[PDB]
Formats: sequence, structure tokens, C-alpha cells
Amino acid sequence: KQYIISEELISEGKWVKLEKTTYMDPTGKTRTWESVKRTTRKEQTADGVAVIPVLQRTLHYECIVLVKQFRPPMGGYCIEFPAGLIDDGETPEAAALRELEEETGYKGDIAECSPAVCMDPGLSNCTIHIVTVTINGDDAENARPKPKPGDGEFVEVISLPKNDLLQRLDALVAEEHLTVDARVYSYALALKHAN
Amino acid sequence: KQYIISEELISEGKWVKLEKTTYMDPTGKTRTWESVKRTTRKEQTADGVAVIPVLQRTLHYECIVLVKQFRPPMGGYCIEFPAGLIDDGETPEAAALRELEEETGYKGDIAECSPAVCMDPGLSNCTIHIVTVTINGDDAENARPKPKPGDGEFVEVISLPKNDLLQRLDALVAEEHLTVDARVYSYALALKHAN
Ligand SMILES: Cc1cccc(-c2nnc(Cn3c(N(C)C)nc4c3c(=O)n(C)c(=O)n4C)o2)c1
Ligand SMILES: Cc1cccc(-c2nnc(Cn3c(N(C)C)nc4c3c(=O)n(C)c(=O)n4C)o2)c1
Repeated sequence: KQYIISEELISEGKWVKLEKTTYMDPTGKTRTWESVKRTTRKEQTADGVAVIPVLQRTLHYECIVLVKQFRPPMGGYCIEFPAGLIDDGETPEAAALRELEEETGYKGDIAECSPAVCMDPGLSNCTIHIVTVTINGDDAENARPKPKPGDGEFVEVISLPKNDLLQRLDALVAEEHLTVDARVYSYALALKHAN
Repeated sequence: KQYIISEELISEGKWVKLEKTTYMDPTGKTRTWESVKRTTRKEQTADGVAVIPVLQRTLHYECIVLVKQFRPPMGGYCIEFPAGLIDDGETPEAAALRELEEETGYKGDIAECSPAVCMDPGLSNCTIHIVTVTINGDDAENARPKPKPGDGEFVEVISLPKNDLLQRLDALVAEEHLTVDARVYSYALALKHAN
């Protein structure tokens, strides 16, 4: 009932561009929006993947494997699902598994993969697949995960119990410029509400 | 050990600006990032709020109150938690209850409120509080909720049972294409994952 009329390039970087979006509202009136888009999408179903890595161990509660990373847009460190762009010709599942191993060293198994879901629709067209990945933490390869030799990134790995995720997130994040990712927190919230 | 070095304005719009961010990695090397920022943040705890509205009625499943609206950056419709900017001097909780009532007509009670969390930390500094808000659907107030939408806003309200959220989201999307918000999906996903 609403439709895009035109989208005009305002400013383009290497990774991200800014667009003026002209669209029609249901009354037939023309309106505008400032839209942020990534420049790196080609034939992918979404810009990237977020990985929900479930560390499964027979002697432990399931943990969610999270990464702590400096994020320049945030001017501080962030606790996130392992995440990254889907490479050209790569599947969400493949990107998820690769990205998990690159960032954490864990070798996971696909559990499930979401449709493309939007990161911040009121602002950007950015989408990810949320790929749930199980990690056999008792398997010897996963005994001591190494974020797979060189990477170029500086990533601390954090494993938090699934049954206490939200509280463990709040605890971590009170100390300064360390922010929880919104999706991580949404996930944590539902774990808490569901019990 | 990592910190923002300089922030260079590339392009500033009314709602959103685009910056090239120079930061110091642990190696002592300077790197750049393209960062998106909202222009509308003031002296706030976060830019805005997302509301997780749990519609509660005796002898009924809890429902999650979601909103559907055309999102120009997505050039299509998205299913989201009610969300909007925190006004000046406003609390996250107050913004949440206000935003919930504006979009859905529901008058809710604060259940809990998150710290500021990142909408998309790899791209923007955008933060929200995720505010869980319970709605007594048996109260006369909420018998007949009336949205009070803003000039430009056209918001459809969709209430999905909490106990079957992920499926009902899928069901919605099968009926016709829309994008589910990532925070909504993360929430829905965790409801199934819980335990
Ligand atoms: C922090 C946060 C979290 C979730 C949602 C929001 C948000 N949703 N809408 C707005 C504000 N907004 C309005 N209005 C409220 C009219 N118009 C807008 C915008 C807008 O942001 N842009 C980028 C625009 O281009 N136009 C035209 O903010 C903000
Ligand atoms: C879709 C999605 C969802 C969640 C996280 C990401 C993401 N996180 N990092 C990247 C890729 N990236 C890299 N690298 C992987 C080096 N560098 C970057 C970027 C980058 O996006 N920008 C905006 C940049 O400015 N520089 C410098 O993508 C992508």
C-alpha cells in the first residue's frame, strides 16, 4: 500500500552509502526518508549473518558463545553474536560457520538458519541471517579453540550460560564502554522470559 | 586499548549522518571505519527504545504486540517491536510506554528495562533501551486500544501468541512477504531455544 518512488545517492563510502528515499504513503502522498545501505551486497540473500553459537557440553549448561570487539561506530567495545558479511557466492550457513571459526576457533554444526531479518529498518536496509549453530564443546578439536591463526581483527571470546544469559550480560556491561548487541540482548530477554 | 582517534564528517542529513572513523587498534596502528550516526541524540542514555509488549489476558496465551509498517530503507514492510526516539528529558520507560500507546493504543506497565544496547554496532552508534512492558488486556483501558499515530506514520498492529511466536512470524511471512526485525526474531528464536 506504500511504495518506493525513487532512491537518490547522497554520499557513498567503501562500505556504506547514504540515500534519500522518496516513497508514497497510503494516502498517495510523497514523503522522504534518509536511508543507510551497505555497498557490499551482490547476489546474497542478506548482507551478513549473525551466529548464535550454542556451546554444548555434557558436564555443562549450554552456553552462548559471544565475542567482545572494539566497534568504531560505537567508540567502544561491544558484546555480539559472531557476525560478518556473507561473501560472494557464499551461503548464509557457510558464512556463519566460517565466521564462527574465524572469530572463536569453534567448529560448529548448522542447527538452523533464519530468513533475512533487518538490523535497523527505521534507518537501514541491512539484513542478516540469524544462523543457530551448535558447538560440541566436548569434542577434542573444540577443547581449546583458537580464532584460526591470523585474522586482522581483535576479538575476545566470551561463553555465557544460556540459562543465565541476561544477568551475565548486564553484569558484563555495567563496566563502561562495553555495550551488548541488541539482538544478543533480545535473545537473552526471551531466554529469561521463557525461563 | 582501542579508542576513537578522529571522527570525520562525510555527510550529515537531518536524522542521520555519515562519518569516517579513525581508531587505534591494539597493534598501535591507525585504521578507519565508516560509521553511521543519528543526529537526534542529545543528553540521553540511548537514542530510543524498543518495546516488547506482552499482552496478558487471563485464560489466554500471552501475546507479543508487534507493529507492521512500511520501512523506506527496506523498501518494504517490516514486523517490529514498537520503537521510537527517546524525547529530551524523557526516561526510557516513559518513552516506551508513550511509544507503545502511540503505535498500538495499549497502556502498559513496565516489566523491566535494558541498558542501552546497539542496533547495529558494526555500522552505527545507534542504541536503544529494550523495554519489556506488560499489558493487562483485561483492563478496560486496553479493551479498545486506540493508536495515536504521527502525521507520517501508518502502523498496523499484530498480536502474536508468545508461546508460538517464531511459527506465527513464519506464518505471517508465508501469507505475504515482509521482513521480520532481527531483534524480534532473536526474541522469537530464544523462546524456542529456552532450555
Ligand atoms: C533509536 C531508534 C530506534 C528505533 C526507531 C527509531 C526511529 N524510528 N523512527 C524514528 C524517527 N524518524 C521520523 N519520524 C518520527 C517522523 N522520521 C524519520 C525518522 C528517522 O529516523 N529517519 C531516519 C527518517 O529518515 N525519517 C524521515 O526513529 C529510532
Ligand atoms: C551485515 C553485517 C552484520 C553484522 C556485522 C557486519 C559486519 N561487521 N563487520 C563487517 C565488515 N567490515 C570490515 N571487515 C570485515 C574488515 N571492515 C569494515 C567493515 C564494515 O562493515 N565497515 C562498515 C567498515 O567500515 N569496515 C572498515 O561487517 C555486517
